[PDB]
Amino acid sequence: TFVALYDYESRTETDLSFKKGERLQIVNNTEGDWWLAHSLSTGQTGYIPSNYVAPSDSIQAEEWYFGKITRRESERLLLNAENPRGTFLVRESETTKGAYCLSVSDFDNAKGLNVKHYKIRKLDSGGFYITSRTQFNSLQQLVAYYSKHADGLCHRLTTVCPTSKPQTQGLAKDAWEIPRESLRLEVKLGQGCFGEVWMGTWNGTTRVAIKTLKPGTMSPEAFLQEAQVMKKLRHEKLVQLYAVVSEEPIYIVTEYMSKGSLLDFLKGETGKYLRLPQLVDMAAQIASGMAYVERMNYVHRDLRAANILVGENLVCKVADFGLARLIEDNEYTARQGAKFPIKWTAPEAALYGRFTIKSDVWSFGILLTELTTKGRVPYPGMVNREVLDQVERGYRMPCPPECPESLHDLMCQCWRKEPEERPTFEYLQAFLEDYFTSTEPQYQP
Ligand SMILES: CN1CCN(CCOc2cc(OC3CCOCC3)c3c(Nc4c(Cl)ccc5c4OCO5)ncnc3c2)CC1
Repeated sequence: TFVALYDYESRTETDLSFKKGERLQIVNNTEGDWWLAHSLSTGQTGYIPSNYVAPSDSIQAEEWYFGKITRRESERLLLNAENPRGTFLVRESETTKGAYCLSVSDFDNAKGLNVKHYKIRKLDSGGFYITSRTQFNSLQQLVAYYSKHADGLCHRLTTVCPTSKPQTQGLAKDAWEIPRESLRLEVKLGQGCFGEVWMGTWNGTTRVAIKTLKPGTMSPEAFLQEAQVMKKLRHEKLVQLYAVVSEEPIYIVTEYMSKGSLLDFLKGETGKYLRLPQLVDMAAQIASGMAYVERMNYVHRDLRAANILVGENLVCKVADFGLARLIEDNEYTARQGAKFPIKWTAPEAALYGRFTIKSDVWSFGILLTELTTKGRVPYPGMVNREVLDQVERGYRMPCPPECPESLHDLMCQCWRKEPEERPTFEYLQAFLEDYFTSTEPQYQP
């Protein structure tokens, strides 16, 4: 049997609903993303997302086993407001292959909410331990023991760390080019010069975001070819493309992001108590999504805070990738006109049409100024039509008010004249993740 790691609500007539813990037989796995299953509980059958289950009695079956997750992402989850002391998970060690880590929430009246991390090593004779004093035959035995007594841990293990349900791969088995009629538009989220964004529902059952493009914006044929590329991009910090309607008017169907654009989140009451550590953390997430783009040898072309979306736990994801290259508007193609974001655009890209990952790095630097200013527009003195002239003769925005110079200096590296001397997104992600350096020990005794 397999076991469900999460609840799943049926979206179609041929999928299978199930609850966390339900025992499922996989009865056809000659596939990848959607498997045919059989509830051993209800006797109903139907397709399921394979990432929602694990082999019974596998380590992946344990709800506290988070597998391959970075300590930073495990910290984001554990530091959640609603987590008791001793909320925990087990993950793989990043510094020692073959080792694991118990990460545990704590509260200190000096330090507040914090996370402690204990390296679990295996004793070659094959036993698992955090201290040599106390050793176990399995990880599950270890968690059982420390669920009853703290011993040398900051706190007894009380509560399995909660997480959000994974993204399935697609809306449904073989759903990709979908019929227009499968979508209900409900709430208008936005309108730009090329189309609109709506919250809506797919197949009567599934919350999605839907972007429409005005007819004549781009060829459906070029759109469909690019969409195949967009479809291969899977990353925790990139908004997932679910499906497309590829005849005019085109629809782009994606993951719905509950808190909306970063740009609006930064403004007004939502942003009022946002402090530098949080703003830097959001920048590191964005940088991480773009490091994936970079690793994949791809290019965004329209990076800016309005194209970053915010979810639960202050998760930030890069949106809108793939489209800008397709826009057929003559002005936009020539990097001019009221539709084109000259203020985020590297000068070699505006002048020569050289869009690269280094021009995205330029845009990321501009995004940093939006983050450290509660979203004020870049180059406040200037109109679009003066910006390029000025930047070509070496103008750059000064240090924003209240922004520390060391972060301004990072922006300035992003705005180097020579595109190839600009930092990598790999570099930017590390710099930002480690920006606030603790002396403190990564692990413990
Ligand atoms: C006042 N509340 C209204 C609801 N909102 C909850 C979710 O808000 C969004 C907004 C989106 O787009 C906004 C981006 C900036 O301009 C206004 C609309 C979402 C979005 N956009 C999107 C983009 Cl940027 C690019 C391609 C797309 C998209 O949809 C699918 O195809 N995508 C997903 N979820 C969105 C949620 C909170 C505030």
